[PDB]
Amino acid sequence: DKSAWCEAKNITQIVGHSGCEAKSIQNRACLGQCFSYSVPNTFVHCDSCMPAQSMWEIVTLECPGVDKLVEKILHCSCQACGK
Amino acid sequence: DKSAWCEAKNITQIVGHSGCEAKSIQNRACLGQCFSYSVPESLVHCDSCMPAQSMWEIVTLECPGHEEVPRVDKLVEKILHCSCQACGKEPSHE
Ligand SMILES: *[C@@H]1O[C@H](CO)[C@@H](O)[C@H](O)[C@H]1NC(C)=O
Ligand SMILES: *[C@@H]1O[C@H](CO)[C@@H](O)[C@H](O)[C@H]1NC(C)=O
Repeated sequence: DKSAWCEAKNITQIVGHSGCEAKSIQNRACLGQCFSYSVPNTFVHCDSCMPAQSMWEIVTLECPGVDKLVEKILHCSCQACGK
Repeated sequence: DKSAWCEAKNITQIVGHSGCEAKSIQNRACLGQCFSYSVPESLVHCDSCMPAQSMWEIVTLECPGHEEVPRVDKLVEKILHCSCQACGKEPSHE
């Protein structure tokens, strides 16, 4: 047997990067191994590990002491590679 | 075990057409678990197990049915090799 796994991995991202001072925040990244298969015909399925739940959060930078929008990934799951 | 794998599996498919005699051929199907990952949208990395090399082959069926159109041709895709590749890339591989 082989199982499909998709997980939200803890990361630190650094927003940067304009003429202001960068900040580090805690986030998640999706990482996984979903099933895909391709069966031939005569004249097909793709899943990938992507955000299942996320939210937008504002991060304010000091210059040197602007706002930046960041995506907070909460959960991940195997979904159709379509969109 | 924590590795991405893409398997070209031997199959037998059956090619047919009404009023004709079916044929079985040997083909391969791709099956796998490629890595995908997403960072916070911008850098999406999507791989899937898809044909790396394929070809079109004609298969002729006999239709002992009929004197005009005693036989018929069908086009089939032969999958030769499979591999983890960037998603959305077209299956057909030549
Ligand atoms: C990962 O970070 C999240 C912050 O949302 C925290 O709740 C969780 O305890 C952490 N777990 C691990 C394994 O890093
Ligand atoms: C499976 O059939 C394919 C036909 O493309 C052939 O290349 C391969 O040698 C065969 N392998 C086995 C184990 O029968």
